[PDB]
Amino acid sequence: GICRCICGRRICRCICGR
Repeated sequence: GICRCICGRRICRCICGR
């Protein structure tokens, strides 16, 4: 239900688990 947008400079990864 929630996402975690992990970003560095401009690349990001939005991991959505629950």
